[PDB]
Amino acid sequence: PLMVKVLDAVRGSPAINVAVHVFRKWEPFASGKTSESGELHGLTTEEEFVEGIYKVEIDTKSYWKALGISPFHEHAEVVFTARRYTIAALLSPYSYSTTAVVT
Amino acid sequence: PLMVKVLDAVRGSPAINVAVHVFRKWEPFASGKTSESGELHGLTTEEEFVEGIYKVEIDTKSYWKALGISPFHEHAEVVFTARRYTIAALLSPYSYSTTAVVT
Amino acid sequence: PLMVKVLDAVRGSPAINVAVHVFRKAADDTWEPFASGKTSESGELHGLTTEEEFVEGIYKVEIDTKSYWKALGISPFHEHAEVVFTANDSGPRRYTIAALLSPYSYSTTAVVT
Amino acid sequence: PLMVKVLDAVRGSPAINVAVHVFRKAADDTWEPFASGKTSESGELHGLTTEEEFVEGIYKVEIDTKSYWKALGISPFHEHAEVVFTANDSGPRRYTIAALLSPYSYSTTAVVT
Ligand SMILES: Cc1[nH]nc(N)c1-c1ccccc1
Ligand SMILES: Cc1[nH]nc(N)c1-c1ccccc1
Ligand SMILES: [Ca+2]
Ligand SMILES: [Ca+2]
Ligand SMILES: [Ca+2]
Ligand SMILES: [Ca+2]
Repeated sequence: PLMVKVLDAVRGSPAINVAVHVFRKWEPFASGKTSESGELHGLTTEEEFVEGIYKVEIDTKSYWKALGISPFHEHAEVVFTARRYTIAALLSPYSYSTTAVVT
Repeated sequence: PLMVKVLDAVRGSPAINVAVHVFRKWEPFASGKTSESGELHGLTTEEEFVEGIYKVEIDTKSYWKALGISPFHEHAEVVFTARRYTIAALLSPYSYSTTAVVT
Repeated sequence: PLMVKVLDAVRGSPAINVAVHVFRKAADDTWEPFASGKTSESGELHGLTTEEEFVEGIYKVEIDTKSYWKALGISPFHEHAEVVFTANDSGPRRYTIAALLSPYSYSTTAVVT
Repeated sequence: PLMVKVLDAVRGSPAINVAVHVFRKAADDTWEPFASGKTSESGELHGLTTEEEFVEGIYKVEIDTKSYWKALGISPFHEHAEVVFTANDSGPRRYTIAALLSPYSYSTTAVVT
């Protein structure tokens, strides 16, 4: 029911091995690291993911430090009210954009 | 070797049935319409897609008119020098962002 | 030293009368309220803070995009847009945080001078 | 009536000395050169045109992002960033085209007042 996809706008690549944490209003409850394709599947389950207010926190700063690229943000976080949901993020050192795809 | 993916930032959805045209420096040579997932596969072939300068033109204005949403841009176009390439676009009525994923 | 600018990608306009809340991380690792304000008719919020107040630290700027969209009559996806960043670590700088809003997306960038 | 603002998402800065070319679609459906300039130290390009010159029509603003990135020593993906839009169709308006640049991406929005 919830997937994250992270892309790198500097290198033109998926953002790989990025830490992602999910919280519900903040109680952490799901987290993982992006795969080779920049995607993080299997965070949660249909049973667990109830309506409510969620935060997806992506650890952009350690991703940029692993690349030797100087970052601005501590993270990127995405807070929304809750179908399948994809939270997509496109990362640059001093900016990020995020959209939700709800199908 | 070349795929396009289009997302809608107003509705939170893939952008479906959007016309996409590809040109090589401008000679048109590949075009199609996005699927239900907002993706357009099979534009070209490994043999056809040589190094050079390309333009991907996405017909955003007819997509926004089909939705009853007033657009700004005539289109979105993406011009680059040429692996597999994904051109991703995220659409709003008065803005668009585009990135390339090169794997 | 800190300004915030907010634009609407649906209407092609400045995002007016948007609430912006700033917090600073405190020593016990909670967020301390630091400054707030609302965007003007140009979508800009100036006068949040002063050179004297704005010390080094980790800040959170939270833009209330939910109430902006509901005041337009639209049901948005996100509760707010934000940036969390470390400020002034090599001395004072001037930071502009710009945010571009749509119902299901936003982007934000920082300009540091 | 037309301004362009360009920001760098890598450096967190204005994109200075960026070339911007404006074209207008002519009656035979070719692009006619309309105006050009370079961004200032604030990343802004003012004085492109005048109310009198800027009539209704379909414009293309082409931002030379390739030479910006190569002058920084970086090999970018896109040749340029752009917008193509119909201007002044219900009378004069003021248009700001803003663009945010990274080596493999860009976004652009329009603010119309
Ligand atoms: C192109 C763009 N800008 N901002 C974004 N989140 C995206 C995007 C990210 C992943 C997939 C498709 C689009
Ligand atoms: C925050 C953002 N995302 N995409 C953009 N073009 C912007 C923007 C760029 C220049 C000036 C102001 C905002
Ligand atoms: Ca769990
Ligand atoms: Ca063909
Ligand atoms: Ca310090
Ligand atoms: Ca007219």
